[PDB]
Amino acid sequence: EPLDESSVKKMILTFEKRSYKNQELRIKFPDNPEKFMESELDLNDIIQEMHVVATMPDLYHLLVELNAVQSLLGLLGHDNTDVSIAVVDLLQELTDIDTLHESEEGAEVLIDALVDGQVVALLVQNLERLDESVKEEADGVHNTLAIVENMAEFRPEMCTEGAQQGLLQWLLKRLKAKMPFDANKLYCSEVLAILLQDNDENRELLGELDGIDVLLQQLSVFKRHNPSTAEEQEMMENLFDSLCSCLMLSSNRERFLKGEGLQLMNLMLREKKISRSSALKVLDHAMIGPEGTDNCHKFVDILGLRTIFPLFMKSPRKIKKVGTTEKEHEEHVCSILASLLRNLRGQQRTRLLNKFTENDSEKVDRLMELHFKYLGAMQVADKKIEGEKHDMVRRGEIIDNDTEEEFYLRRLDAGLFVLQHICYIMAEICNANVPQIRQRVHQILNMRGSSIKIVRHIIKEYAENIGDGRSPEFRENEQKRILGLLENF
Amino acid sequence: EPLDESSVKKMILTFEKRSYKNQELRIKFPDNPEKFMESELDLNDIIQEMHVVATMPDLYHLLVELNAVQSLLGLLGHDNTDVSIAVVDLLQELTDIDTLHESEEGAEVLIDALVDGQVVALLVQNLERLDESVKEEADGVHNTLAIVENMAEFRPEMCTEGAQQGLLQWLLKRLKAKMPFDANKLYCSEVLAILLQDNDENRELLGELDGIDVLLQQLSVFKRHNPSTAEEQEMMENLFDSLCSCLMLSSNRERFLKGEGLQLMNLMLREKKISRSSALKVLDHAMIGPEGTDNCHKFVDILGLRTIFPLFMKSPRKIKKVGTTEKEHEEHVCSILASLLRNLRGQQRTRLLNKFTENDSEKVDRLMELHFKYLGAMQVADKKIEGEKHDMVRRGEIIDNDTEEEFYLRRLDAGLFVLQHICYIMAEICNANVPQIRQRVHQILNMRGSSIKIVRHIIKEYAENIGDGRSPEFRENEQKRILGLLENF
Repeated sequence: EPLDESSVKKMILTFEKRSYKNQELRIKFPDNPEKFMESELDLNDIIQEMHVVATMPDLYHLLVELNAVQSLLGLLGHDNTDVSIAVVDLLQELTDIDTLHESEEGAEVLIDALVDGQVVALLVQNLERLDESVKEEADGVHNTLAIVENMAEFRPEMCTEGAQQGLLQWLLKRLKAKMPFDANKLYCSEVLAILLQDNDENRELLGELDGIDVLLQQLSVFKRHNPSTAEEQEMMENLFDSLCSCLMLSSNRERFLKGEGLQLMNLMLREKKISRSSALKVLDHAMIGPEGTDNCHKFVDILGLRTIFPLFMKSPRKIKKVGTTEKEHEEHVCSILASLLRNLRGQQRTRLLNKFTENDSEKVDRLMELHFKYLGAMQVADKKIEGEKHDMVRRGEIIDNDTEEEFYLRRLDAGLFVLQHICYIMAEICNANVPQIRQRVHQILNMRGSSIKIVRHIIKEYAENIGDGRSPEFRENEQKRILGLLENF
Repeated sequence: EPLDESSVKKMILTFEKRSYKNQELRIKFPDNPEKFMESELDLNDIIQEMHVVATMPDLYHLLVELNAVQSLLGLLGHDNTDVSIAVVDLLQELTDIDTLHESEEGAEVLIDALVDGQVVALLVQNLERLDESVKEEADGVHNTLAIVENMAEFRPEMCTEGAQQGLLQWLLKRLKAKMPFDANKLYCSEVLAILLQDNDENRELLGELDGIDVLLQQLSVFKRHNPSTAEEQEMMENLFDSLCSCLMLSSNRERFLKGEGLQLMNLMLREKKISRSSALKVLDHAMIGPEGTDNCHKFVDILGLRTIFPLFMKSPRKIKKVGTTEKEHEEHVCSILASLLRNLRGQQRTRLLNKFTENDSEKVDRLMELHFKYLGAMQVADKKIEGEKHDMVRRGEIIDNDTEEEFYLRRLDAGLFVLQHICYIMAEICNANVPQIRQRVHQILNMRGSSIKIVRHIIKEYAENIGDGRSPEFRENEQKRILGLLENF
């Protein structure tokens, strides 16, 4: 049973004295013959006892102010890895626990100490030192990643400093490594993902290291045939999540292209199991917005229109065990088109438009089948929200920002994003000067019920939020464009 | 003191027991009443004795393996600044001696230790803490800068890591600070320059922090009137060196343009004393190569042609005490034209060309005056080398790369760069289909001696080296262009 108030103070003092004793025995007998280690074994056992400090109702403030933390890092830079491994292992169990809202006060103080101590850089050096997949050595790398999962997860803002430290560079090394592929390699890609998850610096950085090439090659192997294990799948799927996150950064767009990025995602689509679902999520990303413009053309030049529209006309599977389903697939296809439409110009733009005047514009037919599907949902979803708003008056609950988020998620759940893109697409086709499509769009909207103005309201919403947020100059410049379509339509 | 063997080892051991007794007296009576004061002093005096470790024939290996270094950094993070200031101060002396050769091994061991220890980040944190201009507090910042001078100076590869640490951001803060401006401010700008000196990452970074806006406004104060002191001048001149180093990075170009950077440099040139000389070195930098292209138009749109061509036709000062003179001044004007001619297109390109068909092309006249001037020098310079080459056979000294560097610099000294830019300019004008200029250029080259082919040999040299080097695509695409001129010429 643990119930100690500053008993841990004794624990620290003991740790510090023990470490102190080792340093001077490290100086006394250093030359190649060895008497020191016995000294080492006594001190690491003290760290192991200290391990249980995390379990204690965390008054971590002790650890930092009293310099436990600082000392612990030089341990990370010690000659025998055993004491490094002990420190990392120790360091995992003090960060897994912290997540509990309790002692946010030591966590904040403990976490702060670690980032100022440049924990990742030291950790990375240690990682560098570990080499040979000694089962302890292997476990040590794992626990090193663990730290970063838990640190990252706790204070995410901390990520960028870590990337600079060369963690990213080390991660990319491990993934390229030709060694067979068990859990440690997996866990890299969980961390890689996390590293990039919402962070544009780490995307600038990954890209600057030929890292998109890495990702593509690591995905390339699974191009014709699925993951042998459902553990390796979870990794492939991590490799995507990281590749997509990189695409969101504009400069990776070029680098995606130089790598035969489209060729691959295309191939994965043509050979339709099982990484199909995800490759369509990359494609969409690689074309979205202006920076996508080269890729939008590149896509068409490689018969990307043969690949995509079939998926536009009919979606599967109802249902696959690994879940992509429904609106998820549609949103991806429809976003892909909305990109092509807004971006394409010249010869490839004309090919796109034919595809909309084909089999008597069967694809306009489709678009409208989709339109009404999603509209009905959005309508019904909006009614619910209208009620809750009234209900919120009577209660006297006040609609604030966090109520409006809750409300947003319901509209997205109803396929608001795909509804916008299929209005946008609808509208982009009607300003092409092909009377066929414009007539049909309309012919269908009278038949029945729906106003063309119901659609305009949906564009005006897509447009307001629009690019959120690129430069206002680009925000207000694009928003002009989009509303321009609305006149001729 | 004259002879000391590993006494320094005794010195380290005492330092460590000194830090240790203190940490535990920092834990004993921690609370607001103070009796550790006796303790802090004794350990700090010991650190001070170590100050004399530098003097000793350096076996700095003792300091790193025995963990002197590591411990010192926590001292840097201690609650009384006086112990921090002692640590910086000691560090400065150690690094300064390092400026000397003898401990290549020692520096090599010690420096590594410091950069692994993320010293700048710790140092920056310490700098943040010291705010108040206690003379000791002030002195500490200075010696903190000195570390970076000596560190940077020795192992220059170190800089990018340092910038990341946020030293750059602090420097930018100090420069913008509205306090009057003695030595520490001057020092900052010596360090800034060093930080950017040959390092593209720190230029991406400086720019990323609205830093070019800083620089420009700090230069804007001296726009109409000279620096009061000759110490402040040194700082203005530092502010330029940094601004120019940033401009070598292409992204900074747009940012410079968002700053009224042409307007200001242009003004400084209209009000001809004393920062004129450097303002002309900035313009040149802001226009060189494709990335300049917007600035090249902007320049013409603000009458930059009225400013520059006068300086083209006649130059000063024969000579100013602060020397820009002669070839130095000329290279810059001609580099600026070479840029405008390559870059300008449309309406502004025509104005430029008129300026060359003006007073019977007095400006072509001029160009050829310059041509022959610099050719004479080069010719003479080349003969010398030719001899030196033959003499290097009879000796049996083998011209190698360092001999060819030495040779190169003699050509630059004779004004190779300005010769190239006037041969390019001369050639760029002759492919504009104005028979006047072409005829004259030729009429002057017959009269006398010089072959048009002598010039071609100079383009082929300017072209081979060309952009050295942006990307072998850009390099070979440009080198194509430049030699394209050579046909119709």
